[PDB]
Parts: sequence; C-alpha cells; structure tokens
Amino acid sequence: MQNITYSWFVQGMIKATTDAWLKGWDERNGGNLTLRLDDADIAPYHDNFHQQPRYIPLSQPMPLLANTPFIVTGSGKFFRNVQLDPAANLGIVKVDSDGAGYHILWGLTNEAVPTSELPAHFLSHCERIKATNGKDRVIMHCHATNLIALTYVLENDTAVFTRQLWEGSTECLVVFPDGVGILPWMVPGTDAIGQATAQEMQKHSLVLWPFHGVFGSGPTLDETFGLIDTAEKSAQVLVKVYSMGGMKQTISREELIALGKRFGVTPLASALAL
Amino acid sequence: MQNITYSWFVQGMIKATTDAWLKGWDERNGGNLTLRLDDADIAPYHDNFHQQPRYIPLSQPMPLLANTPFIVTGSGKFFRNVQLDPAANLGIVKVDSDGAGYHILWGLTNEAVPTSELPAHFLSHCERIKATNGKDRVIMHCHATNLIALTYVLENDTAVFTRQLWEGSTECLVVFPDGVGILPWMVPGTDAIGQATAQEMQKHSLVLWPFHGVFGSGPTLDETFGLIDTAEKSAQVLVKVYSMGGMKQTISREELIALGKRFGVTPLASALAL
Amino acid sequence: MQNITYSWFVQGMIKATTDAWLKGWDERNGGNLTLRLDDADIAPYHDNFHQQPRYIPLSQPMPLLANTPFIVTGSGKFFRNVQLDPAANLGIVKVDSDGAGYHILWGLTNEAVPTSELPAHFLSHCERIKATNGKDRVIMHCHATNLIALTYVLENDTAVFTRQLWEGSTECLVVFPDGVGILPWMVPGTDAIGQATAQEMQKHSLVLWPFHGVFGSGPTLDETFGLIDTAEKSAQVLVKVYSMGGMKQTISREELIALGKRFGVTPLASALAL
Amino acid sequence: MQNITYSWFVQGMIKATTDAWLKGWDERNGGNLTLRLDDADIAPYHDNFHQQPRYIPLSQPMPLLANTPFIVTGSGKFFRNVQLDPAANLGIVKVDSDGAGYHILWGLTNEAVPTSELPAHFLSHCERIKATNGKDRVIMHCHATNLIALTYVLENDTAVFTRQLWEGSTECLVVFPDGVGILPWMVPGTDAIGQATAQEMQKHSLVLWPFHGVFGSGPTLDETFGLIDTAEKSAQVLVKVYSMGGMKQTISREELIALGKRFGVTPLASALAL
Ligand SMILES: [Zn+2]
Ligand SMILES: [Zn+2]
Ligand SMILES: [Zn+2]
Ligand SMILES: [Zn+2]
Repeated sequence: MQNITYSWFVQGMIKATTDAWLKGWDERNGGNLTLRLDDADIAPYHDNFHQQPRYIPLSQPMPLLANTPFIVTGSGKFFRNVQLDPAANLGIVKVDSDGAGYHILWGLTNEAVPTSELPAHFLSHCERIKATNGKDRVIMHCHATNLIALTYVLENDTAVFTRQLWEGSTECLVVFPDGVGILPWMVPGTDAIGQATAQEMQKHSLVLWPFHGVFGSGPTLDETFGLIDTAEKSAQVLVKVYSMGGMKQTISREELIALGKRFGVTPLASALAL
Repeated sequence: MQNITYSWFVQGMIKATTDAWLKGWDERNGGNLTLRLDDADIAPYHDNFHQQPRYIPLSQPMPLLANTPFIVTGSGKFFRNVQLDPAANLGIVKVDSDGAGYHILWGLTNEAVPTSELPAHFLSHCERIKATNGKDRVIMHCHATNLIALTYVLENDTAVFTRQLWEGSTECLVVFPDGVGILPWMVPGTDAIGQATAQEMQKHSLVLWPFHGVFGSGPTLDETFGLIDTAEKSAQVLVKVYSMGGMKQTISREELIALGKRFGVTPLASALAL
Repeated sequence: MQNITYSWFVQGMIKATTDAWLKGWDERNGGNLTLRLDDADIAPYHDNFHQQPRYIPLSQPMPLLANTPFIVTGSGKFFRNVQLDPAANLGIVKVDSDGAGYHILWGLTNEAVPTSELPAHFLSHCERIKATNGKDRVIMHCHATNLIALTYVLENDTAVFTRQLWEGSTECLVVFPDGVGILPWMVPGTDAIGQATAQEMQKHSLVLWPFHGVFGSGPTLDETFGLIDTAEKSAQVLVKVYSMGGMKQTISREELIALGKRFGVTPLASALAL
Repeated sequence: MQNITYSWFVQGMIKATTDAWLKGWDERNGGNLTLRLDDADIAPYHDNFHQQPRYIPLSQPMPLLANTPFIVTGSGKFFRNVQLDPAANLGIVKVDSDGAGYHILWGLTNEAVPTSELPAHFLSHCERIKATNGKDRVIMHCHATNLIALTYVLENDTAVFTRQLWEGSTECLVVFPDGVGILPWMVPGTDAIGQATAQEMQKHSLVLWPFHGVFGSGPTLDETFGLIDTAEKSAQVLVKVYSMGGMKQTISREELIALGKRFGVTPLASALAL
C-alpha cells in the first residue's frame, strides 16, 4: 500500500532529526522541525491516515495556512527516537479551511501533540511564505552548541554577530547574505517568542535565541539543515579562534564585498559596514 | 518463545548504554545503570530464566525493595559491549522477600555480578521511590566529560553549580528545577558514598561526584538519559564560554524566575538567590 | 551487469565523502573531490552509461587531460548524500580529444554539473601529473575545521605553517615533507583561485585557502584522505596546545632532521630553517 | 569451514581498530596493534592458512617468543580499513623455533608486512610476559589526541604526568597504579625506540612517546583498549581544565592514598609524593 513511513517526507524528517541528534544539537526534547507539504504529497497515503483524525485548535487564527498540510515533530519527543518510531514522534497535520486549527491525519500516537513551539514554527512559515513568494517550506530549531556558546560572549546584535559568522567561514556570506537576526532572551513556548521570531524571519533566514538556540528557514530539509550546519560550523571555528586568543587576521570588508559580487548576493548592509 | 533479549527493557538498556558509550561518557567500565521493573514485565519470560538462579546478599537490608525486580549492568563490564552480548553484561535480579539479597534470574553469565556501585544505585532507588511516590524507576551513573571538567574549576557547591548549569542552556531550570546536589570527593564503591548519594537524591534528581561523574534519577530510561544529557550539554556550553574568557551576558535571575513561572516549576531557592 | 555503483571507484568516492562528512569537514556543499581514472576502469560499464551523454565545455583548454576520464562530485551537492544517491551526487566525465570539454557518461542526474571548483581540481591534476610523473590521481578539497581555525591565528606563510604542523604530530614531516602551500584569501570558484592552487601544487601536496579550507593531492583516495587527515590531526593537537597557553616543549629542528634522514625524505628547507 | 574471519581474535582486532579509528586516534596508518595467541586458537583454522606461508626475519633474536603466534596490523595499513578487508590489513604470524623470524600464516595479502613498529611491539611483549608472569597478551599503540597535546604542555616526567592523569579522573589510579612511563622524543620505527619502550614496560603498563602517542599493554584487547581510553579520557578532562585556567581544586594526595588502599593497589611512589 506504498506505506507512508517510506515516503520522501517521512524519510526526510527521519534523516534531518537523526543527523541533528548525531551533531549534538538536540539533547532530550530540545529541537523541533516542521515541513510544509502539498496535498499531492499526502493524497496517495489516505489509507494510512488515522481513520478518525484528532482536531486541535491553533493558538491564533492563521488564515494564510488554510488547508495546508505539514509534517511536524511532537511535543516532548526526542530527535534521537524519530528513527525508532516515526509515527510516535512525528505527525502529519492539515490546517482547516479557516486557519483556526488542524487535524492530525497520521502519527502523534498515544495522544501526542505537535511541538510546543508551534507558534514560532507556523507564524514563521507565514512570514517566510510572504518573504520568499512561497519558496520556503521548512522551519528548523535546534540547540546548536557553538552558536549557543557565542551568545554568552559576542554582542547580541544582528550586525556584529552576522559579521563574525561571515568571517568564520568563507561560504557564510553566500549562504546567508541576509544575516542572522537575534532576539532578546524570551520565555520559550509562547506566542510572544513565536511572533518575535516570525518578525525577524521577514528579514533573515536564521534567527538566534540567546542562551537557547537557533531557528532556520529554507525551501527543503537539506537546504535548511545545511544553512544551520554552515552557521554552526563557522561558530565552531570562531570558538576555537577565540579560545586561542582571537583573530590575528580575518576576512576583510573588501573581500566580503568581492565575494558577494561574484556570487550575486547583496550582503546585509549593517554587517558589512562594520 | 518471545526471547527476553528483545524485551522493551533489555532493548532499552542496550540503547541507553550504547548511546552513553557514543557520547564518550563511559570509557572502560566507568558507568552503571539500574532500572526498576514490575513482576508483570518479566513474568512472560520465566522460561528464559536461568533454571538455577544464583543468590547474592545485599550490602545492608533494603526492605523497601522486597520482591522487586531490576535490570542492572555488571561489575567490570563495558557499556560498549552491552549491545554485543546483553546477557554477559546485564542481569535481571529480583530482591527477596526480606530485602536481604537477590536472585540473578537472567544474565550476568560466567559468574558476573551486579555493578560495584549497587549500594549507590539501590539506596538511591529507595530514596527516589519515597521522594516521587514511586514514579522514578532509573538510576544512571556516567562519566559525563564536561560536568567532570567543571568540578575542577567551579565551586563544588549546590547553589553555585546549579545556577551556572541553569544559565548554560535555557531548558535546564525546567528540566532540573530542584538543582544538582554535589558531594565531597569520596572513595567509590562504598556504602558511605552510596548513602551519601541517596541522601542528596532526597532533594535533587542529579548528584555530582567531584573528579568522577554524575548520577541521575527519573521515571524512564529516556527521561533519565535526557536529564543527564541536558546537564552535560549545558556543561559543554559552559566549558566553551569559560575557555573564551567567561560570560559577557547570561540568563538573569529575573528571566529564570519568569521561566519557572511559565513552566510551573519551583526553582531551588539557594541557586536562584545568587 | 556488474553495476557501476558497486565499482571500486564509485564505492571509494562514497567512502571518502562519507568519512569526510563524519569528520565534520563538509557541511552543506562545502567540499569537492575528483579522481582520475583509466579507460580500463570504466570500459566494462559502458552499458551503464547514459545512452546520450551530455557535453559541457571546460573553463579553458586543458590538452594534458585529453581523453581522460574522472569521477567527480557535483556542484551544490552534499557529501552527506553521496552514500544515499551516488548517481545524483557524483558523475563520471571523460575529457574530449582536444581538452576543450567533457561528456558526462554516468551520473549527475537531473541536470547536475561537476563541482564549481573544477578549475582548481583539473588544473591541479595537470600540475600534479607533471610533478609526480603521473602518480597522483586525486584532488580533494574539504573544510577541515582545525586547519581553518589556525588560518586566523598563525602567520599565513608556507614555512611558518608547515613547521607548526610538522611539530604537532611526529608523522607529519614524513607524510608531507614538501610542506603546505598557502595562498592569500581569494574569491572561490574562479580560474584565478584554481590556477593559483595549481601553481602551489607544483611544490606541495597540500594547499591552504585561508578562512576556507584545504586541498590535497595523492595517488589514491585513501592516501589523499590520509594526507589531509594527518594535517588536520596535527592542527587539532595545535589548537588544544595553543588554547592551553602554547608549547612548553616541542619537536626540535635536530629531531626533524633526524626524522627526515631515517625516512629518506627531504624536508622543505624554509620550514626547517626556522 | 569455521572461516577465520569470524574467529574471536580476528573479530576482536576489527573491533579494537575500528573503535580506535572512531575515537580519532588513528589517522592514516598511525597506530598498530599486536595480540599474542595460543596454538589452540589458530589450529582449528589450519585450512585457512596460506598454503605457502611467507617467512620474514625479526630485527633481532627473540627466543622468549619462540613458537608463538600473534595477530598483527600491517605496515602502512589504515585502522579505518581493517573492517573492510581484514586479510589485507591484518596478519597471523608464528615465530619460528629459534626466535629468529616468523611465518605469515594468514593475511597480509599483496606482499604486505607487519607494522614497522614490530620491534616496539614484540620487545614489549617480551618484557610484559616477564613482568606479568605471562598474563599480558596485547600491545596497542595509537595517536591518542589529548595525551599527545599534553606532551607539549606538561613536564615530560613520569611522576608529574602520572599524577596529573590520576587527578583527571578518579578511576585512573586504580586502572594504572604503576603510572605512565614517558620516553624522550625518539625516531620511530627503530629498535632503539622499541627497546626503550620495552624497558619502560618493565615498570608501567602505559608508555608515552612525546609529540607522537601512547603504548599500552594488558591481558585482553578490551582491557588494553580500556586502559588507553581511561588515560585519554583523563587527558581530555585535563585539556578542558587547563584551557579554563587550571585546577581550582583536585584529588588530593590523601584521597589518592585512600583510593589505593580501598582497591588494593600500590600507587607509584614518585607520583604520590608530589
Ligand atoms: Zn529549544
Ligand atoms: Zn564511576
Ligand atoms: Zn570550499
Ligand atoms: Zn605512531
């Protein structure tokens, strides 16, 4: 019957969560992942659906997401376990026609529910749909170790943080020319932190939560994972450099300007001006 | 015949020990793990039992554990090897009706015996049963690298250590609001260190052994592993931050207070007051 | 029909890219790998070829590579994915009789193309063929973490950098007696950086791209991987030592001289003279 | 026919080399491993032997090893590859009746030969046979990262180095009460470094090669691996502590004395006296 476990999107959710677990980014339940699907992705699996899908209201109306299906990670669930029991740890949800709530079509067994960061995820999907004319389809949150560490030692400022990350690996300006947004510390699992994240997502594909972690957005699971992996790689390099006493030389303004010109990207002005 | 190797609890012991080995927490024989079971868990496997179960006395009477079965790791056994030969490296034991000793029903082949830290494990199970009205079922000890390193550089004080761990990842206050107990250095494998650990377990779900490692307690293998993983993740972040010259900003008192209110936990007063 | 996926060279490309992914050297699309084959390697797989091979021009004429087949990684492709879909992420190309372009005989499906660093790869293959009388067959680029970090803190000078790497593990002088060439930072994906790399390859088997990564050359995939792994291992040791305040003792001039004599290698004079 | 690949000793050599590769201790060909067998181990596999075993002389007479079989890693071979092709990368050798040379009974295909550190291995086996009344059976060399790093920053002195390693994890005094011998830097692959190593092995189960790596001896593969893993774990902890500015508190003289008394070991006097 096909079997939705072996669908591209369940397999992709398993790969991304497992890979993030192996990176050391997702201790316990600390990360969450949502992927926007099309009806055509799930329609062939209608017989895999729960016969009697559960309904859960959204935190607030989200009419831009009306009729939209997603695959999501569950609240309190461990990225390490996704590969062991996808239907326990993931769910397929479909937002209803008013954007007021969703049905759980598959997964989230034994009364599990979507991630407690659903506001941050779905509100950010709304802003990224608008910002990218529908190209972006993934919001990923993880507890990326070196990025977290840097939030205790670098100025928590979009321009400063972006410039240091650009400097810490040549590809970074090309991968995230729009830079990294950073919020004040905020209480997690709230619609305040969720819309604050979504507002930053209007201008950046990466958003940092000081003393907590990162959110990224992109068109595909691999592109979004790779975005975060790039930023975290640069952060890893920076932690080493700072631990050795700091940069004696680095990528100059530009050199960053030449890089952006070659790759046809416009670097965030404030980060470049530093 | 079912085959107890494929039981949830043998498989779970394999997963936790293997995962801890991969983390770098359990060189050689350095860690131990005990899980309290119910008779109903093991009864279906009676035919897998040793036909003639061995009897070993406990170090002291433990009448609260009368008639209680456990699955345990063996003395001198390596976490790395559990997956290769579960019955060599694990045993199922059942404490007798007086709490004076136990029978080895399965495993611990070739005259192996339970971990030399059995006092610390079983005495801590007794105190956690009382403290949690029977909810906690696991005691896990590992040589968590960054937590160990921090015991050489942070004040070995419950309030100080707890506050720094809370600061080193936002989730920590929510995961361990009761904080981390820390003992003086003590000679391992003794009932002194075992009851000292058990006494700390009355007030905390995590206990540090300076220059040695950590003990954690929780209701399930994953929750207990995840508790330790959380604390060790924060410790990893802290080691990076301290190596870069220390915190320039951090989570404030709260912010910790707001966090606790949102998640309905009461943070350890002494750690909050700092 | 044999099946070229299971050929030694496809399997070897999978092993090297996967191993480099596991090392943390190849986030996103950040690395590339090319291996020079003989017609006799691919001829048994003619029926696996695309029936209608695509043609792509080279950036400039490369007549030394006329009629030469290679297996290559694709542009924008992830080392992590090579094992999952070799034909999506790798291609077999054969340079035409004038050295002006190549046909894609196998792989690079869905209009993928070879790595954007093809100039650096193929121009370096030309110079290594000349320098080694045809022995070298591999060019590997990765984002080797510790080597990258060191480019922010060590003088970006061939003699200085080579000497520190020699000091950081005893084998290094024996593995790379010719030292490590290092370029100025340059914009990637250009023929300028490609021939600059190729010129350094005339004199060294390793070339560093500051703030970016490393290129290595060797006769086989394992020897080339092992060359880079050796340099990166030494770099890892050095990052630790520098983070602990620097060397209190080290390998002397040599001792390096005695080492070279025993193993019959001539160490780079400028690095030795320091 | 049984198949010697699946013998306990070939499987054990695969496990130890693979595990050491995963630890990051054995880049390229950098490590070597030898295990002393009994005739009874190999006799059941006589039909797996090369029909016409090769003979190679030893570097010097070793009559204590007369008629003794070993399984060994090959010169220039990679620990990473042992699992992929055991017979290419390992050999079974049997020393002849005069101790003058050995026959390659199995493995070391395509004219491979035993490790270039065979003097250090076999001479150390001789001294450990005498020191342990035949109990020790394994000599393992690896490029243990943190131990290497410490040789640039700690005094290369047996007492000093041993005491710091004892301090860096509580188990270390119990695992290696005889301490760690350390040689001056010496040119590798020589009988000078081999007997110098063997002489240190008279008094210690671990020997450090500054700026290079470690040798360990023990009765079984797991015990020897675990010995090295323990020392390297402590070294890892120490590198973190030193990078954070050094110890503010540590294990006292003890405390070390009490530890040794409890576990019935006599700690190396010179290290204790510090
Ligand atoms: Zn989070
Ligand atoms: Zn322990
Ligand atoms: Zn690159
Ligand atoms: Zn070596």
